[PDB]
Amino acid sequence: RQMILAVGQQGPIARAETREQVVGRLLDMLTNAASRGVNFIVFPELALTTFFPRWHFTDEAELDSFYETEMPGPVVRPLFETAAELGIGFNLGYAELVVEGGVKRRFNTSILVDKSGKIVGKYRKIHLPGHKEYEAYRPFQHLEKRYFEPGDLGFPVYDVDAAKMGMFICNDRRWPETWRVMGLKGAEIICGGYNTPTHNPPVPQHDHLTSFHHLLSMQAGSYQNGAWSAAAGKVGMEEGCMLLGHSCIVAPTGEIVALTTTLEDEVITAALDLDRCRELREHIFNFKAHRQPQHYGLIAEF
Amino acid sequence: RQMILAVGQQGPIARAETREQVVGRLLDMLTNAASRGVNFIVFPELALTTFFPRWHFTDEAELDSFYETEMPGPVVRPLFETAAELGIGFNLGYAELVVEGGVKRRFNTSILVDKSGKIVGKYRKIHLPGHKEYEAYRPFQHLEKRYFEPGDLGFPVYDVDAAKMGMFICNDRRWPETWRVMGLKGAEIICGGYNTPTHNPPVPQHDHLTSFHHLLSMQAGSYQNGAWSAAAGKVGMEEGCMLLGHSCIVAPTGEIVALTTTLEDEVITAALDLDRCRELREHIFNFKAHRQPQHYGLIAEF
Amino acid sequence: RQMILAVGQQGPIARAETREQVVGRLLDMLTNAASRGVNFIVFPELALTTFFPRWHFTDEAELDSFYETEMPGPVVRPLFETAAELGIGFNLGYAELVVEGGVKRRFNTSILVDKSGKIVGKYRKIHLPGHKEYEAYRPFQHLEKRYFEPGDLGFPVYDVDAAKMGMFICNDRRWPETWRVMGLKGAEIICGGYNTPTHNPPVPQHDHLTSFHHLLSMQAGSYQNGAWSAAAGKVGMEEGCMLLGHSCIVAPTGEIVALTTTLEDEVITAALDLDRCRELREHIFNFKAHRQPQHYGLIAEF
Amino acid sequence: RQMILAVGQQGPIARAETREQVVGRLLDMLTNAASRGVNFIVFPELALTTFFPRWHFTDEAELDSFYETEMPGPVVRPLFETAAELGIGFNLGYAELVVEGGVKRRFNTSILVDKSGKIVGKYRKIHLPGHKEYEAYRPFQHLEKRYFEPGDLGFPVYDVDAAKMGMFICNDRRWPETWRVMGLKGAEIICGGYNTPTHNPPVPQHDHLTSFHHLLSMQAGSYQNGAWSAAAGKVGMEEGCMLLGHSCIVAPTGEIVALTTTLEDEVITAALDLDRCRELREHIFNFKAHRQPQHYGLIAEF
Ligand SMILES: [Xe]
Ligand SMILES: [Xe]
Repeated sequence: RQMILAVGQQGPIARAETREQVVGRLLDMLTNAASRGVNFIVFPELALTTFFPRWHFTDEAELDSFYETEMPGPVVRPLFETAAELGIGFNLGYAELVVEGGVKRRFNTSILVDKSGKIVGKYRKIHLPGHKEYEAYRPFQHLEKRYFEPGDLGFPVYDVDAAKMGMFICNDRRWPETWRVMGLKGAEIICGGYNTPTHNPPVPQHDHLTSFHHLLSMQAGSYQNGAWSAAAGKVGMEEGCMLLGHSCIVAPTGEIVALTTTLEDEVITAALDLDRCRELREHIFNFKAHRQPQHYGLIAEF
Repeated sequence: RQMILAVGQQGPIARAETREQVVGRLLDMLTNAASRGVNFIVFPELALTTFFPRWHFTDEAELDSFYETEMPGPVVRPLFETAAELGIGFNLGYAELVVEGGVKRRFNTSILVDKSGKIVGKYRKIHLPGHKEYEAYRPFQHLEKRYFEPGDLGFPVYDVDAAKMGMFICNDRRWPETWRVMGLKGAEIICGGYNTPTHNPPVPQHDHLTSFHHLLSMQAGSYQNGAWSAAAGKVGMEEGCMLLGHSCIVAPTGEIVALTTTLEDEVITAALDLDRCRELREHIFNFKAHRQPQHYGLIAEF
Repeated sequence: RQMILAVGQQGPIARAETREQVVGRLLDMLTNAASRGVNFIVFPELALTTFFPRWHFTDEAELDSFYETEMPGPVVRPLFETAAELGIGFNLGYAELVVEGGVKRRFNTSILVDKSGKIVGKYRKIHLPGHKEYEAYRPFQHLEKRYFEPGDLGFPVYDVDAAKMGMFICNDRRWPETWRVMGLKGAEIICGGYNTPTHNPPVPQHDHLTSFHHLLSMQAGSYQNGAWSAAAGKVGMEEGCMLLGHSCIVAPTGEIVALTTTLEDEVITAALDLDRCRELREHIFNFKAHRQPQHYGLIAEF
Repeated sequence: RQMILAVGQQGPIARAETREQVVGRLLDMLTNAASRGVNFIVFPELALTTFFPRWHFTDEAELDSFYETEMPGPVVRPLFETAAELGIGFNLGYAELVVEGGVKRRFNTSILVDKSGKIVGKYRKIHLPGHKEYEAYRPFQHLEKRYFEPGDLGFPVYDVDAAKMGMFICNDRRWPETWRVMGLKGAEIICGGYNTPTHNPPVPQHDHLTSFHHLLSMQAGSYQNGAWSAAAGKVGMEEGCMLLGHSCIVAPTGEIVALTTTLEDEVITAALDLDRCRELREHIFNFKAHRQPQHYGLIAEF
């Protein structure tokens, strides 16, 4: 019931930095994690490449090179190998390209890999942020709705070694429903990655609130569902776009218990007691005692 | 589209203090609000009496004296008369007793009164915190489940002068569902009152997080639905129980724009621009664009 | 002993925008203040012009036109006349040019004007941020050390109507010495303006902390000296440079009691009770009971 | 220059819990620390016994029994032996009793012990909080001024293995002067321990800000001097008095990087890069470039 959770924040991944170069950066973090008694580490969203949805692509082949067609392929394999021989689980985000009867499905995906190196769960991003068309005035695009489709796995919770773990991806953390669906399935840890620019072209009047909104989302989510949470950023200046840092780990009371302070590759860690979830879920947010779903119907109407 | 919103926090209300004496304290806060240009003021939950759910009543007549059988009665009419003279809307919380079909219904209620002095809408607390039977191992009782039954009006949003306003009551502001049903109805302002002790007998290890949790709830709710909000506390040491202060007014971005600093009757105000809601709702939380209600059905299961 | 204090935040002042146009904006904030019961309003640093220290100047006369030689001149007079007509006091920031003994002295200055329109006191910025020579790596210079010389008035505290008021200017708020010198002179209100860019050329890894460090400074300084404080930003996108919003009013406990949420001209207000300073200064920070100046001599060495 | 720093918070220490028992608890935290790669661990103020200044003592022998006459004694020795075996330095707080020509001196002290087990520095509390004579209404007393005299070593900074470290004890963290004296001496880490009740009898209206004021002091102190910091609480319900938790580690930007979330013995850790102090100290708070001590003379008047 007690474990050490970590977050492996990434600094920038350049457009032509290789997957072999990224994996090497991930392995060094696993190594750092293992010297600090870590048992599970969270890596960022789209952790194997630069954040490619910042450009408008005119070439499908070029677009497809940023997606994984297997997991892991030969180059990502050492990550898996290293993490199991260290006996450390991990959450990895990546772009997923699958071919169904000749039709190409694209997803922004994350997976949970237990301490033995078994993939025990997958999640695909349901809330895809940004815009649809190329928008000339932006200094950088945000075309996730063009490069991915909404996930089709719902928000699942999985058994990973001792814990019940749910996943979120980036913008999903901002929606109370993401958290609540996994809270209703008894997640003890909700975790995921993000790439969050500190400039937003259509509403630049919120730019100086980027960290505030990120942390607000993580603290409320955890508190409302009594779940430990963790958010691992890919951060700093990547291809000219400044990505938010403040990767974090948060208690079931919404307290931030660990926080990064660099914009580089950085491992933060926190001791997690999975029975601490009880302080909320057996008390103020004891859902059978207090929740009232018969009056929340509008939320699930579509 | 622009208004000055206030919160009229109350300091304690002794069990012996009369409704006439309380009403005189509410009047003095409307005079203050008038002096600062206020157009609408939010008063606390159960604002006419001490917080009677802290005791276990055996005398049903004694329990009934804390309820209102009409709104306003004679004792509460001067509040209505003076607010309608000054042109100020208000939100008032009070304990309501209504007989229907052979049942004496008891509800923890709030109403919205417009600047003409008309009662435009009611809400009756849906999430009742605490417990139903006397519990000897707690130092003070929290018998809201025994003295009230959950509201039967859903979470409605009403036009009040120029604004779409929704109400919550106390513990409701902790549940993201509360805010999201009203957000989906296009509430611009969401407001209500509270009595929140700073000591929680069953989980006293969260007592120094009382203010944190209260503010976290208001900030995240406002942010997620792009709504201004306001919470009016009844605060300080009331009958030997300390109630949290930190009454507040919050912008649509989650920023706290006004906060009380005393534990006495105290008026705080803020400038509200109802078009600021679009900064979130036509953008990051543009629901038609990004919300995914098709994957949230677990939230509404009962 | 009780008043309503206001902050008058300015959005951007263009390079071609006139002193007459900038005074009409100030005047509109004064009347918005008067409708909300305000007795004193704080305006930003260098409130009459754009923030000219972002540029390297070659033509002295060109530089000199940004400075005041009189306070007020014919164009700034109506601000003083209207403020005294409404009976509101104000803090105004502006660039001052004084020729004395063959030396052209340039100061970044602020004045207190009481409700009757009397200039009661001046302060000249002591801590000038930035650099003294043009530096090539910045999109905007920060030449305060070239365009100004450090103030020669110390950190004075003045009587202004009922209150003991001290002034700071911009970066001064970051030094605990600023606040403490005024606290040791009894200041009850410490106030001043700022122009703070949300990008810091030499340590851009702290840009997402801009609001955090501005508010941290204001809360700590207030708390430590048991003083109300107020900071008025000149904010938003100015001449290509984005300046931080979050103008604020803070209580003697360090609580933020009012905060701006727009990057445009905006008035915020708060009730101030000059006797609340005692909660801190007769108790935890009772300087005669607890301060130990015998061990602080290194702070004053030079 | 890189290290793993920790805080060993303590849960309650009963009046008759023996030093052997406390030492045993300390040893358990050192094991935990070692498993997380820690190099240095900070323990609380007065970490060997219950917080004995809460009571009125009338017997000298009774008071004396809570003081160390040697450091370490036999019972405390195994803390030093294990720490040194593990290669972990530590900061320990304890009550010091020394007899100088028949006169008893009493200090509330803390020592820095390097990874070899050598005591390399001591500090004695300079700002003793609380009242000087018994005050009947208080539920618990705060008689530090009676049981200790103010320290006589000023605020020293010492070399501890790779690092420059300064100490503070409890209420000392609230005075900007504590932090500034050690920042002016180059401290890279400023650390120390505390016992902070969440109820304050004379000003109970700040009790819901107890965590707020603690963290604010820590964040502000660190940010202004460019130092990593750490505060180690002895927390929870000790002899009927609830002590604040929220032990923390803080970066030189004032960001909290590690926070405790229980009110029991707990170890938190953070990676520290002693070269990070430069982000502030070479730039915004470049003392040589920016500070003006010539106008800070009132701070040192006495
Ligand atoms: Xe929700
Ligand atoms: Xe200071």
